[PDB]
Amino acid sequence: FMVSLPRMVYPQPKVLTPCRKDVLVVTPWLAPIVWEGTFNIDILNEQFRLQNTTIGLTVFAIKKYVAFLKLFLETAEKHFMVGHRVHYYVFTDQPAAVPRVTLGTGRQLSVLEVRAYKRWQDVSMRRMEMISCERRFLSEVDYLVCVDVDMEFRDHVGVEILTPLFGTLHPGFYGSSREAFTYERRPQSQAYIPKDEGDFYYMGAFFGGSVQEVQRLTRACHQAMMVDQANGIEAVWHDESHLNKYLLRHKPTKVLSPEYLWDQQLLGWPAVLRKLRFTAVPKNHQAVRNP
Ligand SMILES: O=c1ccn([C@@H]2O[C@H](COP(=O)(O)OP(=O)(O)O)[C@@H](O)[C@H]2O)c(=O)[nH]1
Ligand SMILES: OC[C@H]1O[C@@H](O)[C@H](O)[C@@H](O)[C@H]1O
Ligand SMILES: [Mn+2]
Repeated sequence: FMVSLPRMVYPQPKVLTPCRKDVLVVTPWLAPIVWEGTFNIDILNEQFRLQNTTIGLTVFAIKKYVAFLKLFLETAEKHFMVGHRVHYYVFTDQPAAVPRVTLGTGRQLSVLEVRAYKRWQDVSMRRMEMISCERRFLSEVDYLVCVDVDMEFRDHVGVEILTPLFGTLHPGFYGSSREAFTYERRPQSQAYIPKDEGDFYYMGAFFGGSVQEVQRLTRACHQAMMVDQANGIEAVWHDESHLNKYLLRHKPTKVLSPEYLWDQQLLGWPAVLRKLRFTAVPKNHQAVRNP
């Protein structure tokens, strides 16, 4: 049950004036696509604080990737869900390498030790299995957000993203035709998507939803990965290929714009992005992924 919102004074929405004319702000299945200028964060904060919403954030920091945790967590403290209850779940093979970051009130961090796989591909792929400790999240949070660690927050990421199931537009493909999307194209893989199908190319680095929908997604992607393994096939882009297949067949109830997953080194700061909220930290793939 949801109580009434309080009286609030804010600018009237104008029906014959769009917030954004340059971009698509709603998908064909009537899910909002979240860009700056489409939301009044004061209305949304009130809605979600009246539900006493708790947001869980999962992040994996395996082997050398523990080096990314200090910046990831300190910038999350400045920009992620501030004002709301937040539970960070840091999955790592080195609990003593987790930095001691100072947290604001109402925010907590749990360290979950897990095994380290040798291949960076398996480390990345096995997050779906790892996420899918399930009774724990149902008791502790309302929503789960699942992100890469080699990242930093630079601007607001808040309750405008929350919904039963979201994906994020990959910053390399948001202007691309679907034939150019790097979906898995071999019919032998569970992740296969034909050239004439696909709405968007979603990023594996940022998805989330309610706990129920995230466990559905991560269980289905892990099951599909295990089928591929038994068939001796590994999808072209690993968990991201499976996430794409799942979100094609189970449409997300919001889509985040690429404000929410950007790489300023590779892609700069285009005019269509009013804010760069969550961005890649430069790294050397070969060095950081191997001993
Ligand atoms: O040795 C590794 C390789 C990957 N990861 C995790 O898997 C995510 C995805 O891999 P990565 O960021 O390397 O993929 P990219 O964004 O470079 O495609 C990382 O953010 C970490 O959360 C990790 O912890 N240790
Ligand atoms: O083509 C898809 C790939 O695009 C790259 O930019 C990215 O680093 C990979 O993680 C994968 O998303
Ligand atoms: Mn990454």
